[PDB]
Amino acid sequence: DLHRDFTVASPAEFVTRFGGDRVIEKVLIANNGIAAVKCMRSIRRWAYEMFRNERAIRFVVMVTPEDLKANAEYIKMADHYVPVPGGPNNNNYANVELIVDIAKRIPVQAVWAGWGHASENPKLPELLCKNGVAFLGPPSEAMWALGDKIASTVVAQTLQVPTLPWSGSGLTVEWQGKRISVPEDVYDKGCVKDVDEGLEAAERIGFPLMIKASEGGGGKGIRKAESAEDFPILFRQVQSEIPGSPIFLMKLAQHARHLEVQILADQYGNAVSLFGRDCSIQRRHQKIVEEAPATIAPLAIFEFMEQCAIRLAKTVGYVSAGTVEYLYSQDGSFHFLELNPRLQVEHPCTEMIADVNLPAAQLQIAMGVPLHRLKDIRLLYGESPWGVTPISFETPSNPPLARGHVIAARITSSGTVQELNFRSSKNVWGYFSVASQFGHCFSWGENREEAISNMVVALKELSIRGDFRTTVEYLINLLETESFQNNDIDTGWLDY
Ligand SMILES: CO[C@H]1CCCC[C@@H](c2ccccc2)OC(=O)[C@@H](C)[C@@]2(O)O[C@H]([C@@H](C)[C@H](O)[C@H]2OC)[C@@H](C)/C=C/[C@H]1OC
Repeated sequence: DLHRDFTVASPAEFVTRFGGDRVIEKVLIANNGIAAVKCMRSIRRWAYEMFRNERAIRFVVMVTPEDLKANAEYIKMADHYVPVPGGPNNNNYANVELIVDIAKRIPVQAVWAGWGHASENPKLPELLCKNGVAFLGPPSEAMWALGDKIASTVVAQTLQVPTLPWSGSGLTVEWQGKRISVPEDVYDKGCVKDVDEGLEAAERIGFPLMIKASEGGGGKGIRKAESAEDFPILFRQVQSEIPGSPIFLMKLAQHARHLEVQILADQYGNAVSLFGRDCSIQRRHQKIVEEAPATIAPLAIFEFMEQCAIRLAKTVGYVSAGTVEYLYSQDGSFHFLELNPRLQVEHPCTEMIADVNLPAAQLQIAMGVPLHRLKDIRLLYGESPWGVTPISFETPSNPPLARGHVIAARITSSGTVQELNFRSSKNVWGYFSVASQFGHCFSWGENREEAISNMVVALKELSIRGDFRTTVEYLINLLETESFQNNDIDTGWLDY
């Protein structure tokens, strides 16, 4: 029944009839592949629901010579495209100044970067803002305040959120508005400038521990120390790899689970949690199997993790979608790990159990629309689809519940994407991107067992094909293990 569907004539009427302040009808996508297809597809569906016009919000995509040559699907999907230099991403998708120049010349009113590339570079929203261009993500001020790993951990401690023992343990900031910030003098105290103090901090932290360079990433500038004897060599190896960068130390995550809490915030300080996900099964800094919601931790503890994630977001003035990752231990304790100031490729797991269109939520949020005025958010909280009545996310009268269970798996064998459909289960969707390479499969079920079963069946179907006639066999064995099937806490060995 569609009789109660409310629609407007255009983006302008939507913004005015929904308490927004900025009209966005043209968006520049600084990304390709599945990210670009996903972004356009999600928002277009929303445009159909709100304007009965799938193309009400036009899209412009950045295209490299390579992508255009392989006639990537995302290109044809866009209303317009702008050819850009090829080569590494620093010459295109991750080039902050290039993205901005394009956004202004078209011009568009907003930019979406997705994940990867420049999506976590605070200078992007910073430069966009200075040019009157909205960003479908957190503001630079929100990333400057949350800062890196050092800053955010310090911030977490200030809000009294448990953290792992590190060279910054105990540091806190002094804490109406005005987001929290970390003084440079406080920050430096969390870094180690030399082997000598590095050895003193490592003694109290205890081994094994990680020596990390904040400016480092993607397996770069990281090193694991097992003893005070190897510390010096390792510490200096990090200096050599990423010279001139601040360095901190952190206790190594023993046998813990990794839980993430999905966050969504508006431009008025409101924020809500969209349950969370479990990404414990990893293979050397790589999410292999993910579940939603998370169920390994008791609901009351997990709700506490949600409360901490929201306080952390509000205090720094976060805006848009984001993820707070926690470490859950065998006992029952948890510690803040980090906060991903952007959407991740696995956000659909959350979209499915919360029936929330994340990309469309991002777009409306950047238009100035308050959380309580988002249809999906109102329904999640059991309110009227089009009501204007504010919602108490703290103590709601209609406890929001997650619908079903989701299992996502990374599969392995540019901008070209291949949609995978299975004759087995109509409740599974997938894709993969040729260089071949990787992709992801997503499975839904009324409960965890049916979600796992649907996944196993679709994966068995993939094995039949040539490309994945072996590489997906380890996932099927993993998914059908007793320990996984029984949803046990001790499954760190599934990593092998
Ligand atoms: C690249 O586009 C793919 C992406 C599929 C992603 C996985 C899939 C899924 C999740 C879990 C298990 C199985 C399948 O998620 C979904 O279908 C749901 C959650 C969702 O993403 O659908 C999209 C939006 C309405 C919205 O963003 C969200 O709805 C709330 C629509 C536009 C479908 C897009 C697809 O196009 C065919």
